[PDB]
Amino acid sequence: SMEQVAMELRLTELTRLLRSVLDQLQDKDPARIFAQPVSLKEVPDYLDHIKHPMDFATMRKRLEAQGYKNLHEFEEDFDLIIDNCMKYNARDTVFYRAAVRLRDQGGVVLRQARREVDSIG
Repeated sequence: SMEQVAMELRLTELTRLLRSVLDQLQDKDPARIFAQPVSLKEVPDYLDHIKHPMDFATMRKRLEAQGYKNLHEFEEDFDLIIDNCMKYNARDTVFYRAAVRLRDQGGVVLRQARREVDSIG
């Protein structure tokens, strides 16, 4: 149906915007602390601590299968990256502080992305 097609065109355009939102968020992580999943080989206890791991590569996989239906879903995954890190790592660590900075800076990008997704529909 043409209705199905138009919905698919909207999903695709959301996907394009989210790809750019993701590149912008990831630039706020020059150290690449959040680029890849936490290794279970190097933090064998990780899953006893953190129930839903998230990282930018996993987000990128989901994005390229057009797996985000809306901005809310994508923000949930970004927030897990931050929130997971701030729970697992202590306040005085380079990791925790990289999460604080990503959150603060990412907040700017997401404030406008939310307007663009509303605005462009």
